[PDB]
Amino acid sequence: FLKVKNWETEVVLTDTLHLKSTLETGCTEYICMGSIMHPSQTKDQLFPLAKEFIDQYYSSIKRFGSKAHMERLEEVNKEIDTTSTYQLKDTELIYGAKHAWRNASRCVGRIQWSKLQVFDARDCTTAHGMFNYICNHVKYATNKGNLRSAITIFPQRTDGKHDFRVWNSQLIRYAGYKQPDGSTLGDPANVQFTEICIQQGWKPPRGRFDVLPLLLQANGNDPELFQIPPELVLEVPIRHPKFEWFKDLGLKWYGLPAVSNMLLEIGGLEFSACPFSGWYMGTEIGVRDYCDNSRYNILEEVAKKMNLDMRKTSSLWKDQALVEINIAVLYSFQSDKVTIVDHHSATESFIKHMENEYRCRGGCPADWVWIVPPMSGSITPVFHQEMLNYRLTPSFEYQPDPWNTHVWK
Amino acid sequence: RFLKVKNWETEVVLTDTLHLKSTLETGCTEYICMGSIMHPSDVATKDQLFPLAKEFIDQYYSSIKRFGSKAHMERLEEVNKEIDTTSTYQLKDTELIYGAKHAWRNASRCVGRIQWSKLQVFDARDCTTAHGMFNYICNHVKYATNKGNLRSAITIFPQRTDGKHDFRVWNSQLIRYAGYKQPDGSTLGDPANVQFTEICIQQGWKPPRGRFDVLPLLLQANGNDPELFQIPPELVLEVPIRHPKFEWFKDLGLKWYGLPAVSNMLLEIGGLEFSACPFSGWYMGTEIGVRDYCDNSRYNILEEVAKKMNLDMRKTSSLWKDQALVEINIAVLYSFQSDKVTIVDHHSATESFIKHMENEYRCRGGCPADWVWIVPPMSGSITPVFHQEMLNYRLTPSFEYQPDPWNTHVWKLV
Ligand code: HEM
Ligand code: HEM
Ligand SMILES: Cc1cc(N)nc(COc2cc(CCN3CCC(F)CC3)cc(F)c2F)c1
Ligand SMILES: Cc1cc(N)nc(COc2cc(CCN3CCC(F)CC3)cc(F)c2F)c1
Ligand SMILES: C[C@H](O)[C@H](O)[C@H]1CNc2nc(N)[nH]c(=O)c2N1
Ligand SMILES: C[C@H](O)[C@H](O)[C@H]1CNc2nc(N)[nH]c(=O)c2N1
Ligand SMILES: [Zn+2]
Repeated sequence: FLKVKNWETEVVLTDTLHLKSTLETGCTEYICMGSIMHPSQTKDQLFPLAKEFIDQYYSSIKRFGSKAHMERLEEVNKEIDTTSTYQLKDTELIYGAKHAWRNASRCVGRIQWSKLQVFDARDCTTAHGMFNYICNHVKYATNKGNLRSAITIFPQRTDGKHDFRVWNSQLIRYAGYKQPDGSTLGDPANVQFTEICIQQGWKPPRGRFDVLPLLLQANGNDPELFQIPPELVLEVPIRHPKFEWFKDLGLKWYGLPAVSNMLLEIGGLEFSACPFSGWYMGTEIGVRDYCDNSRYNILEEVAKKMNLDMRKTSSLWKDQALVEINIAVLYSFQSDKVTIVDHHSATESFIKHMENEYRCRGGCPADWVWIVPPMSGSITPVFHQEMLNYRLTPSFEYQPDPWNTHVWK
Repeated sequence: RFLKVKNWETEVVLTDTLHLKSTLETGCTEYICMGSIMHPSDVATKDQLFPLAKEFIDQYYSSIKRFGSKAHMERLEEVNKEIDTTSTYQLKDTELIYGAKHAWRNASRCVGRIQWSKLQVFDARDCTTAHGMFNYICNHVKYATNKGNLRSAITIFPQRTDGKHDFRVWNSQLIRYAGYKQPDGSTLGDPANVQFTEICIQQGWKPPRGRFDVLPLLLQANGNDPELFQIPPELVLEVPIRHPKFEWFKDLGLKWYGLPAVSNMLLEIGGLEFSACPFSGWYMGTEIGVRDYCDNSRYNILEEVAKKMNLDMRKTSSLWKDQALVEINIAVLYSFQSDKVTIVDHHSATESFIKHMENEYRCRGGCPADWVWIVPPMSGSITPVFHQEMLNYRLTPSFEYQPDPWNTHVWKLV
């Protein structure tokens, strides 16, 4: 029983959902870690986590206690006694993936949480199979431009030495090349991964927007390279609806944001390979990818073309050029009928999602630090929205980058 | 135990040991974070005050490289007898200056704390009446304003005693504009201040009923009914907002006061509560151009600005709001600079806060900071603080929120 207030509306929501959290958020009563990106770090161990999810699943359909429930427990309980684990019924698999997304406190997009396509890839055994499932995921999810949310779930962690992992952080990312002069070409955030792919035999075309290969690890084996068919990689070239010099900037971005490095936790099961894809919020590309200094850093480039007074910072030349960039992104995706959402709509829809969640569910964990868009913050409704943040399962956790943890054969 | 924060833009990692000294609660639990809650949550006894006083005194003497000295020991025994015989005690002036400066230094929600040690402290603890308060504040204002070359300052009034004799500035900030609800539901002036404007009008304030009326001060000395005073207009520095490019922007008739001066907060030093402690600095541009002008519960001018910018306001995705926001904040920054009124843009101010924070880690072992507030409310991630992990914890001496006096004051006359 905890209240959260919206200061712009004076609307007030009561939160009971948080009482059903059990994972430490990293904060204590003495020190908040709300801006820390990574705050926290057998039989009588896995069955509790399994028992809880199944209990939770049958509650979402009122079969709480019914003989299937009581039997599912014993079925799961004895699978652990022999096979040291258990497998999720298809329904449970789809419920858990939709509910890791429902519980993603950092995701502004969760108004769509129940509209999730779940591709079960738990029979997969090789990287070539991993490539096939992902190729199908990307095609389905891209859908000619009318994007659809989707997750593909590979076999669960079995012993750690047989993890399925997508080594790319995202299914679709541009390469990053260290330069002779010491600078960088392409996406700098990816230089390390690009160098891994080159070391692994990828032939870099050494351009600004080179689509990285899929680096796929199945059953703990060494990873393997695959080039996604380019006809599956929808890209949008960035032009501006006013500045006709903007296309001259040579900018483009891919259309499909697809997170492949996170871990999906259902009932004590760890799916170390579970790429999930949505559609972009415009700011992600226009603010973070294009303007972050550690990224494509086009701010200075745009202002030069914009005539702005880059003398002093109080001219706000960065802010002005920033807005124009994000106009050009939103307008380029919509000109190509590729799904995209601006931060105004997306935050507005998230306010409504919060209302919905407090009403039907009694709460909705949200990370204000991540929900508020990286530009124009206070002119969006989530800025004025108090948010409780807490960790419900099923969930997407982070996990160590595989190369830091993989013994090569 | 240490604690690491990383800057994700520069990969610099800092180590926080200073959190170990925090005491009051963040509001968070081990299972829930309240980091974005604005206010998570009669007077102390002898048995409470002793360890609070000894703690602050230990820290003051540890600050002046005099920990354990006889001055320190004598002071502790002096402070102890006072609490034992008077149930409270009185800060020396050095201790008040130190206490005020370190309450600003400990203010996690404040991005300007690089300036924390250049703070003019006005000891107003000899004040007994509201007229006396008005005189101390007038002096504060004139001093801080300095004909535009603003100087940080705090005026500190008698500490709380039993809780029934509090000093209070009912004004939330010393200089703010009146707001008037109209019969038709529209609001004239600043909508934020409409409840407070009514309170003044009830107390006898005759309101100009304009868009930019300076509210009277409403000053409460020693638990008594509060009393109204007009700040002398010559003492209220105001800036006409104009745009360097848009020659029509002056036609919006926007203006704002130069001195931001918070006066509803409670300054806590050594367990002593200074319920009236107006402090003042200089503005960051976004505070006026983003929150004051563009918040929808505020002056709410984006529409009208976009109109005259000929912006496609049909769909949000045109980013007409974002476009007009930048131009407003260009106008505010350009206007204060044109009249040589101290103001700081959000880039400069955040770049400086990163320097402060890093310096604070080196010399002090940490710097409690509230990311939700530190990040400017526009262009968040193109400012270095957005990529900067921060630890929030409450160090004392501290600035604290306190109940609005009109929700707690039992009136007296007729
Ligand atoms: C459909 C439209 C969607 C939109 C507009 C959207 C938007 C966003 C944005 C803007 C972020 C933060 C951006 C960043 O920091 O990189 C985020 C985070 C996240 N989203 Fe969504 N999302 C969408 C769909 C999905 C889907 C389909 C899932 C599937 C589970 C999902 C789960 C998550 C998770 C787990 C995070 C946190 C990622 C992290 O910690 O880095 N979202 N979302
Ligand atoms: C010297 C220049 C200063 C600058 C540029 C500055 C900037 C800011 C800004 C932008 C905020 C956010 C408040 C809001 O959004 O309403 C803030 C908060 C705050 N500042 Fe500073 N400030 C300055 C001086 C001071 C001084 C002199 C003190 C006290 C001695 C102080 C104590 C605080 C406190 C306690 C808060 C929290 C306000 C609250 O919680 O409502 N600041 N500051
Ligand atoms: C499901 C979904 C929908 C949506 N609309 N967006 C996303 C997020 O996808 C991405 C995020 C990033 C930034 C990652 N950033 C850097 C530090 C760490 F790597 C984590 C934070 C780059 C990128 F290329 C992306 F595709 C996911
Ligand atoms: C010393 C100092 C320096 C500085 N640069 N800024 C400040 C902050 O002072 C102010 C803040 C506001 C907004 C109040 N804000 C709104 C949400 C709720 F009402 C909580 C409070 C209006 C105003 F007129 C101010 F002066 C103080
Ligand atoms: C709900 C949220 O805490 C609230 O809108 C906060 C967010 N961050 C802020 N940051 C600053 N500087 N000033 C504010 O008033 C706020 N408001
Ligand atoms: C330090 C800070 O926690 C970090 O930079 C966060 C802030 N908020 C964010 N919000 C979003 N949406 N995405 C991010 O990557 C981040 N980064
Ligand atoms: Zn917290």
